[PDB]
Amino acid sequence: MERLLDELTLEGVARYMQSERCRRVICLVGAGISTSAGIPDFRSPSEKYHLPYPEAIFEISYFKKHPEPFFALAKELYPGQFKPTICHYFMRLLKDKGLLLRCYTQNIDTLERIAGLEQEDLVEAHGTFYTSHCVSASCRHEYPLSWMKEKIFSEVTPKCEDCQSLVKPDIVFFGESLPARFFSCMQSDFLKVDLLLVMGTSLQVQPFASLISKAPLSTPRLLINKEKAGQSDPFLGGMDFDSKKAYRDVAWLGECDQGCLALAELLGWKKELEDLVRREHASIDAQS
Ligand SMILES: CC(=O)N[C@@H](CCCCNC(=O)C[C@@H](C)Sc1ccc(Cl)c(Cl)c1)C(=O)N[C@H](C(N)=O)[C@@H](C)O
Ligand SMILES: [Zn+2]
Repeated sequence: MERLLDELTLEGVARYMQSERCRRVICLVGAGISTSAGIPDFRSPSEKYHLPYPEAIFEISYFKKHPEPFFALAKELYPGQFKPTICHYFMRLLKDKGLLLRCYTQNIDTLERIAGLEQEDLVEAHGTFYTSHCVSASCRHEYPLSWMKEKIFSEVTPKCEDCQSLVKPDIVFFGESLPARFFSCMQSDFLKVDLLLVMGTSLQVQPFASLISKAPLSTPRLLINKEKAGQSDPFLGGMDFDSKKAYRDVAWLGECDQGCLALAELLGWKKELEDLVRREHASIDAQS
């Protein structure tokens, strides 16, 4: 066939990546790339906040009237350390190797930035804790994560120093639209992509999940995930890993860290990746 992968395996993807045909990689990532960092999947299975209903703690209208439950939940689930995973540093290596067009992330945990992806490299489709803003439209003072953490830990509701309005993390609450950046980057990036690397997402949250259908028909798509995902739903109506018509989609099933290690090893990057992770982890462990 005219297909770009010589075989539908991780080995086939690595050979394609190091061929002249593969210049621009888009990563699509979800909570599975951060579970080994101790960040919980807010959407996965596994009280004192006295909400009118459970979903209120993540809705924008409620947050603006009663922000204390959200910031109480924030301190409770606040991670004791922000250490990106092997997967995050694999994407930094892609950037270093000149291969990363964009990382679209479902995650709000900031680990992509800590691992060295820059604003231009990222589409934080669901927002982020990395910056926060005064909610007053005429003010919009920006506050960094260090300022917000101090307010959350001292259990003081964060208020703007300029105008005393509430300060909200730049997360997309329910009732808010996705950032315009998501749609503007999608319209351009998918004209240019040679490889989709889908890591740690089961492609269940829309419109993010629809990004896989924006790839050109020839673009190979590798899923690294604990479970197979992204296939067409036999009910509702996609990834085709297993039919006789399959030609470009590959599933590597396991922990995201181990899949990225396996791919890096095939690429000849295992020592580079180990050295990067050990150095960055050491630096984070040594923060004083
Ligand atoms: C306008 C629109 O499209 N919004 C989408 C959802 C977009 C944001 C989803 N953010 C996440 O996943 C991030 C996770 C960490 S959870 C989270 C959520 C809020 C907060 Cl505040 C916090 Cl801290 C954590 C939407 O509602 N999609 C629906 C769906 N079920 O796919 C349906 C309409 O298609
Ligand atoms: Zn303000």
